[PDB]
Amino acid sequence: TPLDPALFRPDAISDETRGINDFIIKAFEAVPEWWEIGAATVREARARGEGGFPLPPKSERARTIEIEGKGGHKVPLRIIAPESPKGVYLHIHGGGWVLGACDQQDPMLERIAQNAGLACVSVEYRLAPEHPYPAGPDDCEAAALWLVKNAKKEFGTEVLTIGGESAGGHLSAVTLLRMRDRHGYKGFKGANLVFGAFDMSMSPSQRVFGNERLVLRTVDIQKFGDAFLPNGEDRRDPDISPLYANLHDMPPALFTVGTRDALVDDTLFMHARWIAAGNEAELGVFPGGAHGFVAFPGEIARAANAQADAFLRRVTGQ
Amino acid sequence: TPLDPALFRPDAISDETRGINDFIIKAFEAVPEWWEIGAATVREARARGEGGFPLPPKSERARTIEIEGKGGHKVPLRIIAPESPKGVYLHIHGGGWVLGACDQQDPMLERIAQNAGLACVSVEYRLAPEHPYPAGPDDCEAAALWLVKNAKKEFGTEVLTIGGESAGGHLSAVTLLRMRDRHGYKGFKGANLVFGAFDMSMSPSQRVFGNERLVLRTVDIQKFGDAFLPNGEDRRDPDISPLYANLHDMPPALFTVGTRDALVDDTLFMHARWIAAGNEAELGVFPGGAHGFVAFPGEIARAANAQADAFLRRVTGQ
Repeated sequence: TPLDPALFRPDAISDETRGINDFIIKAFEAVPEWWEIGAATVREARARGEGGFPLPPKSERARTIEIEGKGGHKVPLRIIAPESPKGVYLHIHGGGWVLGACDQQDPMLERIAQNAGLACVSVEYRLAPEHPYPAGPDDCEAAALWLVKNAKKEFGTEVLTIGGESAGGHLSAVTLLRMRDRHGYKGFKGANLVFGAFDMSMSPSQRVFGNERLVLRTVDIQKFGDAFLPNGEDRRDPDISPLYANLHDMPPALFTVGTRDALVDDTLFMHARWIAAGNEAELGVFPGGAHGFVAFPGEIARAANAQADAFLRRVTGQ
Repeated sequence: TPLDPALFRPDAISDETRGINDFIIKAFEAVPEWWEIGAATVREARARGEGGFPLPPKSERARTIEIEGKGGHKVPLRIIAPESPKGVYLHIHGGGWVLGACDQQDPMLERIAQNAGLACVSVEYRLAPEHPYPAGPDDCEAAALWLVKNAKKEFGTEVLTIGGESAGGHLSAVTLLRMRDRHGYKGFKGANLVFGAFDMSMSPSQRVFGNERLVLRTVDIQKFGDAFLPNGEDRRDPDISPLYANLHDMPPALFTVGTRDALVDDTLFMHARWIAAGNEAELGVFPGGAHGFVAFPGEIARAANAQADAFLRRVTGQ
């Protein structure tokens, strides 16, 4: 069982992981906070490669299309695809519903296209605080509906998967439930849910992680959530917190999390409810992993990304 | 692996278990609501085997003592003990903090005394709504302190375990945390947590179970909680909801639950956090089991009780 308590004890963490985490904490002791200087200001700087983590290099083979969003705006979709796709991976980026972009993780999309043979489609959904809930989910639902309708003609295949990191793992679960409830679609083959947020009312580990700046502090969660949900929304509503939804008829899922993530309980709890609803689920727990650990160098990141590639192969008939 | 989705699907439930559950619903439907005829009235009904559960015959070996409680009242303890005990089982009965008694489960105490060789001590704690929080926990804490101090003299051993059902599983966890935090005691060998309640803010499964009267309905959980917590208490406080506490340095635990229990998420979530804190935990999931299923005949009850007996033997060195 992936729920081995030894994985959660200090001696399970490698010296490599400890060192990576220490550098990350010390690096961001001065990175200004977006709620102090402005979300758009932080966004523009990050897109230029200023501040924050390194900006991953973009792929030359990426192409962009636009689809119609609810209310008449355009929702861009970024496509990185092999010659003869074996399926599609609908990817939703993270960033607390406030930051990030569809073009800030091309190496990961290239990895999945190469190692699982999938056409990758990453969604440029609207961001808070400018566009709070339900704008983000509305755009991800529009992308999933577009893919259900157009995947065969665009990619030659109707084998679909979904996934994303942190807020993107949240939005992946919200989208799966909306496709089932609003459209009667239950045909996704798998969900790659990478340290997702599933309880917007704050699970136990979120509340006590504290404010040591290992990627995601308790205060970060609070500020992101307030930007996404500024209007007195019920934070246990199932469209806001998928942990509270009825999870019947969901696809097989892979849940990935590190043991030093404020969102550890979100993954463990969502994994439990996914199984309790009769769905297949795989769990990968990585000792010492920070929130966001899959983007860093080192062994636990490599192993977690390899587990994701193997899962995506398995659910797409490979 | 106990966390197998197949156990949660309808075809895993045996005909025997389905027939048991049908009778159980009809038996509970014949009982008036305690908030409509009085808690005292239902306590009396429950004591005559007319409150849904069967009448449990009392043991001839049982003896009762009284210890000093916080504030001067007396807390009765019911003792069923073999001649040369291998340890002690501190037992805390269930009943939604409102119902039940120390003398309504003698067959279970006799089973543990005989099969695990433990002296059993069952706590007669004060009940809501007349004595709301923290009266019940205060009495369980007093019992545990008395047992640590007096176990060697009374029973010839200092090997201790703790356990209980439903609200009794809640109180067992509350007691373990108080003993660690206030009293420095980390000596319990094991915790037998039988379908416990651990989140008084109501976990997802509690909210959606509904009001078909398979032992414990959503409405029952709501009414029990309000009687126990009538003074505006924060229901995510860690002394009220152990799911929110820091779980370091806890004993090995056995978590038992049936798949048709409103409290299924409480067990799965508490199990997850128990392991995530670096503690040993064992999980038993029983297909089709109602809340309270161990009290009713049939294979799954026998199997679950056998798993508890084996756990208690293991943690006491046998």
